[PDB]
Amino acid sequence: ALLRRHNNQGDNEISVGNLRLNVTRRLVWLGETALDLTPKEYALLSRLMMKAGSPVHREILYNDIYSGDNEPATNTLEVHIHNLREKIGKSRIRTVRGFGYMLANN
DNA sequence: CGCCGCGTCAGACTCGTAGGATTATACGACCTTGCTTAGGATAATATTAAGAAATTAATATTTCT
Repeated sequence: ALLRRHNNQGDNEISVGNLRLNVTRRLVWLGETALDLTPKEYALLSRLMMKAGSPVHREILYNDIYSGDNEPATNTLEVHIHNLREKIGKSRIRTVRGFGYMLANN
């Protein structure tokens, strides 16, 4: 409840185009079908959709999926975004060099 | 021999300490210089595939216990 009221502005459903995300139920809906999303990809997608339209920093994402203790040594955020874009479509997740990524609303 | 009159130069020491020197001022015209636009060609350079394989972290047996 807390997380939802603060970040998702109180709403239980994020509606961006054909993407619909129930953050409380952990459910992602491409159009009307359901998607099998790994934990990490779910976290990334959650964050991008909550801050709809506005690019999120790379470091914000890196913290958001990676617990302080287990921090890897190589390219992971990029691969996770790649698979998120493969399961969702290259159009949704636009790349903003230097300052992370952005989910397009328009 | 015994002045004698010219410059001449540092004169003890610790604390803080405001205002300070006018006059009267030509136009072009090259020529150069010292800094700014600008316009693409590359060159880094940040990211994206990709896959593949390698753990590796979970899922689901099944065998003990």
